[PDB]
Amino acid sequence: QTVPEGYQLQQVLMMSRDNLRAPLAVLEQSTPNKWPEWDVPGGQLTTKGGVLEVYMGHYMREWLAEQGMVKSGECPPPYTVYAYANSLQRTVATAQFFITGAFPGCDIPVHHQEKMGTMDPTFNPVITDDSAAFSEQAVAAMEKELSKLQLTDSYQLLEKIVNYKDSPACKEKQQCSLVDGKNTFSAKYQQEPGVSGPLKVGNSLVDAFTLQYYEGFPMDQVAWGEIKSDQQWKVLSKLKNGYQDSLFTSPEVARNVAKPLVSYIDKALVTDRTAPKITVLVGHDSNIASLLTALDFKPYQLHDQNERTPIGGKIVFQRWHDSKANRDLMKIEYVYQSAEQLRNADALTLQAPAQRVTLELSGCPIDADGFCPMDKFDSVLNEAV
Amino acid sequence: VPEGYQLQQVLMMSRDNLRAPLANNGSVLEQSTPNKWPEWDVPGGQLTTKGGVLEVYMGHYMREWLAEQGMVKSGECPPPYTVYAYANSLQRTVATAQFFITGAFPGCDIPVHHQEKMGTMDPTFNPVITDDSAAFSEQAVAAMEKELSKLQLTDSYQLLEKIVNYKDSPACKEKQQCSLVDGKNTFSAKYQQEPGVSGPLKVGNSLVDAFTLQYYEGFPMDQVAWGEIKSDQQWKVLSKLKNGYQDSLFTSPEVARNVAKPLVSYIDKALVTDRTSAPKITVLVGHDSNIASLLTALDFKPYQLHDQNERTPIGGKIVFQRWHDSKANRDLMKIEYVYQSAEQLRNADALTLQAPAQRVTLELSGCPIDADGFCPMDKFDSVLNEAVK
Ligand SMILES: [Zn+2]
Repeated sequence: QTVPEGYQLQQVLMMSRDNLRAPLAVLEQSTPNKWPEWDVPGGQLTTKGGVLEVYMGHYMREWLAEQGMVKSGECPPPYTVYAYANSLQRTVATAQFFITGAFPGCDIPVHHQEKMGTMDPTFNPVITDDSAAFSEQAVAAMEKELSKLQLTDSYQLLEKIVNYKDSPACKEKQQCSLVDGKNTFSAKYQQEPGVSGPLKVGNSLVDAFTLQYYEGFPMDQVAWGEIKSDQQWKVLSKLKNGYQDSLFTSPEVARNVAKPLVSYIDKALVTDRTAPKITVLVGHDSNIASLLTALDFKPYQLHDQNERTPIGGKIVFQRWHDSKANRDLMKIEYVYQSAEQLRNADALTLQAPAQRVTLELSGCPIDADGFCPMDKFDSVLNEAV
Repeated sequence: VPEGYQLQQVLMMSRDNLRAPLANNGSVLEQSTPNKWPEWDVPGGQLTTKGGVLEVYMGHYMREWLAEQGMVKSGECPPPYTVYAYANSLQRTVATAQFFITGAFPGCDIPVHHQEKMGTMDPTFNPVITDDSAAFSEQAVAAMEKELSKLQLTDSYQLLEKIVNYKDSPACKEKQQCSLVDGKNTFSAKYQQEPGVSGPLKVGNSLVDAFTLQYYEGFPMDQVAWGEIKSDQQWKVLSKLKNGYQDSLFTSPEVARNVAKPLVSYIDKALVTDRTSAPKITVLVGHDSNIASLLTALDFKPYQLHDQNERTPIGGKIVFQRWHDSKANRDLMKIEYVYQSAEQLRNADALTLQAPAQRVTLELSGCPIDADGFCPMDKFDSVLNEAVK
């Protein structure tokens, strides 16, 4: 929040993911209960998700205006803001809501490749190394990452919540447990790192419950009212976070699958002394997770949030101009909404701000004010490519 | 919807959503009271973020309703030239259109059309007088004075003076006007300008409009008119000024039929056409003046919105619907006012088919409505073609 004297914000790039969506229904076979209905088809952005993106867009507009990047009440000059989303409905819609919330009444288009419904290679977290050595090390890293996690209590709580014993996947079986199930990881070329087993089942169930919570469903219709404490949410979130960490937090997988994004960021921020002053990239949680590991971010902890890359969350890269020393500096923040802010659709203003956490690259150590030298930042980006 | 009816074309007449009041130093709002107006997150005259959110909810509801009637396939973007969005070239109207379109068709490439000169009025949405004859100006002012004479606003003026502390206001400290009950109103009906009024009518309308917008924005109750509005009857008494302001300016048939002539002309062209590659869904975003003049020009029957103290509310939209009777091979017209209640506006409630927006079936005097809210298409175009003439 503190800006040293003489510092002028010059450039900003935001790495974002799709907002609150309808789950793509594992969900039916894992429970006898009836899942509550959604207003939108599965995989599409919900109206609440668009509203949450609008609020975040307005806050980002207020913050940018406070730092002199754009003038509040006037549309920025043409080509000042560049919005780029993956060619999926939820990513394009997320970008549209954010841009309209940030610059209502301006003519700022959301760029995307023509083939809608297909992944854009820039946002496609697929493996591009076809060598056998890569796949062996990648799978080993995923299993090593999963080995650190203790998910037995999470599986037990999930089985109790969904009544797993009476589910279609359990009939004809005397004992039916996800605790003893085996997880098999995959690291195939031109495909995303995946996993089969109880990890995927638990991730899908807890993700569905998380989306129900943020959507604003009555509490008795969120996991059928079975989640009764914050600790239970924390125990269940281990499954979602463990799924994400195993697949995209291993450094071997992350440096390969996130290569197009790091290349785009290095091109758009470092070797871009030309022009886009505000860049908004709308991808997926996988892109953010792999990017965080690829750039060797230090570990961080979000407040009032049990996810690592939650909806509405954005990684804001900020190039600042130190006027006294005539040098550029880099400051990176995670600007996100708390669980309460998401569920309640709280308005975000400078007085009632979104949550902010200063991030740090292992290669770009931050000072007491969260800034690090721009040359070390470009060095890290060039070493990652 | 009777069996065999297929919705073929839809035009929605809308206004700008919740905006920030213009309360600078020289403003009517500042001069009318000594109290401090609560500050807004947006510059004056700009659309508020909550207002955009309200349009988003209304946009999603309209998408759900349109899908329910088979106009568009839910979750899929309509063909390119299917949706045409056209707004007045102002920030609040264009932003309102952008929020509605994104809420209705998230992820589609549907642009909001507007003339290039932003900050200036679009002739289609500009309710200015296009008749330069003096006789027209004479009759226009006479009709406005006659319409206002019918209204009883004494209790409204007194309550407003008490609420705003008008006696200690700048408009009385330095301008020598100090009462809204005894104040004089002067109407204007000049060529190439909007019908206007000066006096307590304009002051009261601006003050009550600010209080209503404060309510919809979600300000704490003590910051809505400084906490002085304490009952729904007081809201009704204050709303009398706003309704009287709108009626005096735009309920004269001559003035309304003239200032709204470009808008009625567009609606008649965009609705009666069954042409190839024509837009099936039209969204026109103007101002409450446009809706008021349109209501009088087409000779709408009186209507009552419920759970709403306004006649042309912020979120409300007039949805013209051309339906095709497949059994009888005839076209029919059904007009509805789709709006949000005051609670829905203030609370920013989501609008779904399960929890819908408010709907009221409207009726044209020249197109009598049947038991199902439909009227024949030929009578509707007849009314429209006579109004454009
Ligand atoms: Zn570089």
